[PDB]
Amino acid sequence: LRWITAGESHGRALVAVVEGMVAGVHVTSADIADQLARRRLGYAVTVLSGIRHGSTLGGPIAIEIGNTEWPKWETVMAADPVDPAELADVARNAPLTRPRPGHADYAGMLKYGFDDARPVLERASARETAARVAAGTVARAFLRQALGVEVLSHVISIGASAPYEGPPPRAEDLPAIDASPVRAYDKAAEADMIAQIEAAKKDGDTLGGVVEAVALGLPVGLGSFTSGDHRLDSQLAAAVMGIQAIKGVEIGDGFQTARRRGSRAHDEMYPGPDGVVRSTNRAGGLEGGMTNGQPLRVRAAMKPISTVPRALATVDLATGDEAVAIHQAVPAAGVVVETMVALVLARAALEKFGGDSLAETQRNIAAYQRSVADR
Amino acid sequence: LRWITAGESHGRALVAVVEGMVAGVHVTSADIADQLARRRLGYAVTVLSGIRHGSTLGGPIAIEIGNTEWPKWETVMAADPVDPAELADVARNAPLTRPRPGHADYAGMLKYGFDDARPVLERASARETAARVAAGTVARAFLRQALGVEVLSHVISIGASAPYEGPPPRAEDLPAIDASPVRAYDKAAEADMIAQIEAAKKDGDTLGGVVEAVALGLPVGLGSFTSGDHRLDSQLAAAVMGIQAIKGVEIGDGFQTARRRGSRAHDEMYPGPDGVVRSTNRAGGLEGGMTNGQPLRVRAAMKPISTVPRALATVDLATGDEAVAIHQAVPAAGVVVETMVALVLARAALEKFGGDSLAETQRNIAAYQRSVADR
Amino acid sequence: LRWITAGESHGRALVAVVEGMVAGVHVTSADIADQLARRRLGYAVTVLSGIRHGSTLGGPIAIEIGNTEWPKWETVMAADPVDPAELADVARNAPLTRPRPGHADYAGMLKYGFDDARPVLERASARETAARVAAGTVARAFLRQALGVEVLSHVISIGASAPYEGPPPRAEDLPAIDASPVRAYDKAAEADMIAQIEAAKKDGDTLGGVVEAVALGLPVGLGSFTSGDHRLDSQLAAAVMGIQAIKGVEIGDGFQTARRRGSRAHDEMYPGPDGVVRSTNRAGGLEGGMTNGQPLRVRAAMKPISTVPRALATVDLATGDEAVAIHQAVPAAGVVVETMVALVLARAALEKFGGDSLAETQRNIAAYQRSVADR
Amino acid sequence: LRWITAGESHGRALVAVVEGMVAGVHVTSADIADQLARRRLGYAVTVLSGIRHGSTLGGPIAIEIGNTEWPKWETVMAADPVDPAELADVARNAPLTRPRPGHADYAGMLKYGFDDARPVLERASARETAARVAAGTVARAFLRQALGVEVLSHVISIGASAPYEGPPPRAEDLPAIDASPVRAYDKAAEADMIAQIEAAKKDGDTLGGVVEAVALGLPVGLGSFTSGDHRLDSQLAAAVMGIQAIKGVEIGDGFQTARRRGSRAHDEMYPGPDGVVRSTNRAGGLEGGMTNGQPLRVRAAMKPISTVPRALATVDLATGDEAVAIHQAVPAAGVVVETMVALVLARAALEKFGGDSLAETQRNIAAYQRSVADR
Repeated sequence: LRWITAGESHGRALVAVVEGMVAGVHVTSADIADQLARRRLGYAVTVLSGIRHGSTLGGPIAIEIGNTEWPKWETVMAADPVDPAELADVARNAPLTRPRPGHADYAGMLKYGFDDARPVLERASARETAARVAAGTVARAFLRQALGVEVLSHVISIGASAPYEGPPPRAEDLPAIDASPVRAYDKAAEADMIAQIEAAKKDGDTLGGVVEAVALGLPVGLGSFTSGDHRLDSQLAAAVMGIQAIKGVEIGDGFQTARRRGSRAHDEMYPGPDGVVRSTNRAGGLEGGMTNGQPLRVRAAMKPISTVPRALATVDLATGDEAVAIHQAVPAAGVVVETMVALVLARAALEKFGGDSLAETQRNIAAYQRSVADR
Repeated sequence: LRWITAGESHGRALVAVVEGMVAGVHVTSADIADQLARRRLGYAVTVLSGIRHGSTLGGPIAIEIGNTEWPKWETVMAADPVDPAELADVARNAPLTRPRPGHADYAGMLKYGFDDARPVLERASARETAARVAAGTVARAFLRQALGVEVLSHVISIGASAPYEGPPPRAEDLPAIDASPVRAYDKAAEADMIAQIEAAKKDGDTLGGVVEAVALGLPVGLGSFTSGDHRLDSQLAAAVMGIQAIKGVEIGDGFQTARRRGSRAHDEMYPGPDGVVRSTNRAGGLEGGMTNGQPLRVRAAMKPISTVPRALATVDLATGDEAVAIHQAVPAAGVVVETMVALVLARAALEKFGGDSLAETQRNIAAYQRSVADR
Repeated sequence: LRWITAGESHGRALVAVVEGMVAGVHVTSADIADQLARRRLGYAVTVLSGIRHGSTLGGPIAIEIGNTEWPKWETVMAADPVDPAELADVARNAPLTRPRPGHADYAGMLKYGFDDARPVLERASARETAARVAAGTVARAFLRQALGVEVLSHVISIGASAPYEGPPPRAEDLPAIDASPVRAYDKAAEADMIAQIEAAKKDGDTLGGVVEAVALGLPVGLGSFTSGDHRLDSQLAAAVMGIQAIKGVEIGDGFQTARRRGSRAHDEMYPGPDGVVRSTNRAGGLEGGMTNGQPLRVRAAMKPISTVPRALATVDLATGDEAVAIHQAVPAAGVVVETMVALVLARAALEKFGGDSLAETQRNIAAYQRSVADR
Repeated sequence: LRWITAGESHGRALVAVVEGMVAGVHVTSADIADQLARRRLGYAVTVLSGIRHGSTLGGPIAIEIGNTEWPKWETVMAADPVDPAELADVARNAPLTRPRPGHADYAGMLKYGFDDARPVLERASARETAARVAAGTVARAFLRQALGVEVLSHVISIGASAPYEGPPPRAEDLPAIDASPVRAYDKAAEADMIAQIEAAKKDGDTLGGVVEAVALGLPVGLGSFTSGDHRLDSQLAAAVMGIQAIKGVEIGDGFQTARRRGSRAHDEMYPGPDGVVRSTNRAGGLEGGMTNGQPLRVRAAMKPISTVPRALATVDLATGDEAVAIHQAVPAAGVVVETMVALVLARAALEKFGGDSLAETQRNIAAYQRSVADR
């Protein structure tokens, strides 16, 4: 499994391409739209290729997401050349030479030899995550139909709220979570987070937060211990840290595990009727690079990403003079993290179970499951 | 740049291979040995290929690290078949059927259809990190000679100690850090950590901790904002999360950034004589996926990895009965994290500056630096 | 540099994506259209992302090519589900169960568990090569602007014609070649090929042939001898053999080299004013995996790809009974081979010279060239 | 599946590493030695990791091949620095500044900024193919045990001999082939080739030739039609063209197919008791990028690789003056081609059938085979 996104924030459209998905997975334009809608939660889809009659074909799946604001940008972001005199009269084509702290602006301009930040922010912008969730929808359809696996998210903290550290939600809690204005699972934590936002809004300030993706129903043995790169945690870490504004990733109890003693840090195993059973999940469902059957828990730390008006000092690269950054989402981050987790899980599953069609993959899964049971 | 490790913990030797390194980098067997020694800090090298007269050749560099304990294992871990009757009399060839919680044992056995955990732990074991640091030594020689970049580490916390949150060390502080029994930079933090260890030792328990790699002297613009996978933070996250026992990774102030307001979360920029200058480094030297010139800071959370005697319940997979796990390092984790950081930085540098020889790469670096200055 | 194509032959559109191209390369929708036109030689483009005002941005370039016949196929090749009763009345949705010999039909159906060949031929079809040449246009713009490199093709033989073995064309011969109905460089060879086609047409039969891509102006040292995969010939071979209907690839004099004696097989070197000079090019501009500065010559053998009416016996997979294959281009193959060659050359150039913008890459090229001259 | 080779021709040893091979494949140091012996046909192995008691472990397999001539080279090819005064007295450390035509010498020196060709030829040398066949032995053990697939080779032509175009050999013909001084299958062709060699030897000249690898017993559907890179022919082409001295690759009847009419170019299908049956194999067992069940045939054109004494003019790069190249194998090429074919087939099989152990892979294979039969 591979995935690619393309598109500028104010270009004509975004494109998501996924290659390597088995034929026979049921996914539709509506499913993609539903997931794009979930991305819009918190306080135009065209399938071009790879799917026929709601079922994947096995070839590359290309998904286009149109930008509604395109008529406003079709000259400033035109693909082809445009008379530079006609363009000099266009206010919105003014160059951006004041990099926002915390953004790709400054490093991107220097890296690519740009003197206008526009090409950098157009591509760096988190609007790109919409293309990711289009791709992620294919992965999650596969995960559900092949493995009975569900993926979801909930917000652990926003701003200075007290982190919810109770049990993670199951799939049936998703409607309640999605109806929450902060996509919180816990009512007390919800109230605390809403309060933090209210105070930040009034102060005209911005907040980041912590988000936890949960994947349920995974078989034992996805990922591997054979090298650093094959470890599922390594894979998960790359996929979620690569999301815009993410500054930290944890598996399970993460950094808090590093503060516990070995006697209380791990998940002990006990005899059960249908295999080994654990009573805690501090590992977050990954041990030694592989899924252990427990719920997968991955946490992502998002920094405040909205630029706070007239608060951040910067430099005008055109002049060398002082300036202030001019401005241009935790629950939605949760949704994007779901997507990223889904993509990697799906890739890991195809790696272990192979197959070119869903039925074949399903056969291999069943047979692996039977063999584990016959142990 | 690519790197591969091979070797079982009790096999004849470990092998590290790095491919894609430019010719003309000065690295020697002694340098590799020095770095392997640093890995042994905390409370036989043969270069087979790719280096000639202390200078890289451009082809694959293969580095062998011999296992001193091999004569004890040369039958149990023999490559070739061995009479199963002769082997049944060998005590140390007894099968391991009681997976340690927190380790690859259980998931690995199920994944590969093993009924003895030996093949799993032999490869999963953190002894493998010795092969990594062999490979890492080539990367850091390159980083130093091509970019004047230095990489180091210090321990932030061990067990329940109070995290050192003062300034990171510079390269000249490395001797003092390496002489510390806990590789601490800060004396007060050092004392606190030693205390935590002393109490854990007496209790017969084990500790994890937090470690911070620091890379200094990086040019602006390594990594990219163009997609998730090209983000340097994504790359860093994969490389360090893939290290044994690591459950969390942060860039800069990490999870704490997610608890701050946007007005206080970022690093403001100011005019300077030789380019833009910042007064804080909350970003940890990465913004929007790229190096900004500030010190690179990456943090890794290590779980306690030593199995605590007769404390952890498990299952005997042979019988289905209850059992207890039988047993088989924070400052050293710091050293391994250095290695991983070095490897990715080196890869990112070769990606941007290209070249087949060090001189060529150095030319390209100089010219990129000149162009940035002429802005 | 990476490239991806997506699209079914009768889907709404094709998509080409190229990732890793430096910013600042001048390419336009018109240039892509021109190259798509050349593909149509022999006896609707929308740039969605990655290019602004005729200049590459550095991010992923997505190029859409619309299918004009889409209204006819928008139900049979609909992405979303369609009432199976409404579909059963549609003649053109009849299933294809008689695999054509020489095509992906049979193996594809078995591989993916299809009982209709439609999903296989839709993706396998050489219509996909249109997406390739869209991507190839970006590479060749880069090659021209960064390296002064030109890529072209001419046909060596069609059917049983006598292979033209005279000198390859230069770039100024391209108009004459493109005006030839068989894209021949040599007039005598041209007449012979036209004759072979005329006789085949009259016999109601089909022809394959041999095609030679030529790349001019390459620097010494693209590709490498360090391993099999880094050899440029290896790379070239993969890219052109992967083209539909190609059964053979040669570099330079290819299979004929294997029939010569060592004394007459190679290209001897002689002193020249601006470096070493050769008087023959039997190697086809590659030696030991790298460009030697001579014209690059790559040859591809295309099998007859059009199914000959009622001539080819096959099986009806639905019944197990005998059947005949029902039917569903050498100069155009030449054009596609150009594309493939361009893509790999561009990737190899970016590998050696690095850079994130064209100017930077150009600096590195100049400096490498100066260093070679100062030898 | 991935493979890496490392080693210089006169270094201490060669290393082959293969990663991604399933656990439970029976391969031994003896098997590797046997295959290294076959490579030595025509007119010290240590397994360091990844194999235990003659059975693969699932981790990276590292195989060391010692160089017997090492004591002669241990100063000239020393890894570590050596007094340059002590080295200046060593005759065999004299620099090589006269590139051989047809070799990596000239392009390699320029590419890496070397003024001595020694580092180039040490790595470029076909001695490296010994590391490949070590790796190839693991793949072929897997192919045999998982799929009942056998791989072999025979020589089609050497020098100006008349190409043997009769039927390819089966596995039982391998002893007779390996006993032939030119590894010919056909007695008449054998005599012709021996004659060509005799005449070349007497003339003090060198020969290249054509070689054909044959793989038998493949399932339908390895490789794919979904994109250029997934085509098995593309993969095969890269792997064999990347072999030293190979200038051409064909699948099946290759370039001759391009000279036939469509009515006679392909392999017609007929009804059979256990699936579809063909009476010709012009395709060489690949159609539309995938295996069709027929014998896989791949042909490689090897140029004469031995430098003919005082016959080839070149330049002394030290002076700019004329010079002559000073000197430093078709049946063995056949053996190496076998290896390369085996590696890719094995990778393609693991891609389709997945699995982490041989038993699991075998289950998936059986079930795929059953499903095809139940069609």
